[PDB]
Amino acid sequence: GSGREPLELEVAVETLARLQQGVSTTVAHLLDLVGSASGPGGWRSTSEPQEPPVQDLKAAVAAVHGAVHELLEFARSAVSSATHTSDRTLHAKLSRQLQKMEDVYQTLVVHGQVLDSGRGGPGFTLDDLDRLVACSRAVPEDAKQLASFLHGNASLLFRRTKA
Repeated sequence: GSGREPLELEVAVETLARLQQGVSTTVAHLLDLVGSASGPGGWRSTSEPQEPPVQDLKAAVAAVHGAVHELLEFARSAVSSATHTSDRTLHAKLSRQLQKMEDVYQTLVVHGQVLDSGRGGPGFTLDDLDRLVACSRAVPEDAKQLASFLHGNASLLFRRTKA
């Protein structure tokens, strides 16, 4: 049965390949938007001169994170249905890097959710963005490396027979 149809390595490789482009493409936007933050714009603008273009920043950070979650889901779908008593280090190596991504991905959401709003008057300063742009580069770099671990065990995540 299984209402959902099985996934093949080619589909997993094809669908996952889109995530690497959408992730590398989305992260590029974060740096492209930072260029616009070259200056506060205008001469004087009360405290926290920056604030109006926050929606543009909130949209890019949420968009880049959205593609990563798809990687967590895509990697998760491949990790599932994965069984093989003969092998086990791959799951340990993949689970170690995948679970680390899970813990690291939720840590940025809280740090990122803070940039969205703050109980105090001011939310964050441009300085925090230098750290956010820094963490944003860490998540996608790991997405590419995790893709390599999926390949070393892709044969088990899906099947792939030997010719």
